[PDB]
Amino acid sequence: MSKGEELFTGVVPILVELDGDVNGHKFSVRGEGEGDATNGKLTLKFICTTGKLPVPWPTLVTTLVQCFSRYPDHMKRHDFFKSAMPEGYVQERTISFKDDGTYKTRAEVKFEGDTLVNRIELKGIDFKEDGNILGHKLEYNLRVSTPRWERIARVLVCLLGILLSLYAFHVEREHARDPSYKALCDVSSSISCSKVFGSRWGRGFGLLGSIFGNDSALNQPNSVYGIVFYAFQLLLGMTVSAMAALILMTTSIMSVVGSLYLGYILYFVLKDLSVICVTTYALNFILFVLNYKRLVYLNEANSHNVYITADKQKNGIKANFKIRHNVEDGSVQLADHYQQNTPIGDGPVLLPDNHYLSTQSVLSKDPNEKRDHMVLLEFVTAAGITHGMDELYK
Repeated sequence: MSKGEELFTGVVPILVELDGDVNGHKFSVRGEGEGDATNGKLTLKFICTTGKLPVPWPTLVTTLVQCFSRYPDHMKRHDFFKSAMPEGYVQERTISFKDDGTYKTRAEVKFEGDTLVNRIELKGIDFKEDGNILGHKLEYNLRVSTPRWERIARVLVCLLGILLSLYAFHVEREHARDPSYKALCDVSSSISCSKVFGSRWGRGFGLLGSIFGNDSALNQPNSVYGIVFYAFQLLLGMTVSAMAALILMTTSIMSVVGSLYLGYILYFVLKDLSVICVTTYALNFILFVLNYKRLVYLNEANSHNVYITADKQKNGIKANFKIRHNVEDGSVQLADHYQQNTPIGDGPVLLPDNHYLSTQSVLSKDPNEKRDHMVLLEFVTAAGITHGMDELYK
């Protein structure tokens, strides 16, 4: 509902110039690219023109054009950023890092010809020398994720289980051709792989084969279900969703209960030892631990939400939020963001109602690029105000 929104009905080129001074370490960044507000899409490439960057790139994303956010149809009325165009607006921000220094940024975002320009000035103080920032101890992404442990461990445990399932599959496929065949885990009686894999409990867990038949494709050797379990847990573990919580939790419950059941078979009815099956029980225990830890790690206390509220005293807007960067050691670095924006001109702007912007960031690297740089893809949307029931009829 602005006259500046009409300047965003298509693809707009974007220039970004930053001159920063962090505890004496001085640098300058220049990033160029384009933005399509119609889809909230941003495609930018940033380079440090002064050689090496003294800070982790993720700590500058929030600082390096919310006027490219795709607003829903009914929320156009609350799009302050577009309204301040072409004359532009000043965006000021303070970023406080827990147990570390503080950034102060003043940026002017305005139209120069066809180009949307963002000229930034940054000064950071009170940073530690061996800290996470000036120590470059931050991962390269803006993800709301669990640390490198548990992720590496999930993929590791899943792959180990998959390989053990393949080996069990082959052992069973050969005990069916020649019962007299020593697998690497057949050391004697009481300790045999083939005894458990050739058992009635080796196909379909001993059950389900008497309900569909011993010839149906559903009565596969348990190692097939194992492969599917570990592989699916992997593919869904990459994703971070509550749906994933449901799926993985049901599968984990079934895994642990069936593990104790098959172990009961091992110790009691079969009176035999299988270190591979015990290993699988351990793997299952781990996967339950991971699903549980992730369930409690879904706390509120992917994309990040920045909550915009009006600022009438300033004829502008305010925002305040938190970015959570992941440290490689396993800890978390909290950056509290404190933002305020005011138009540069004396023209009329949109004072919005409370809402927020969902921001989805993806960082990458250009392989044929020797300078220090960052490739940034972003998707920003407006939300927090639902379209009301349509009543005006009759």
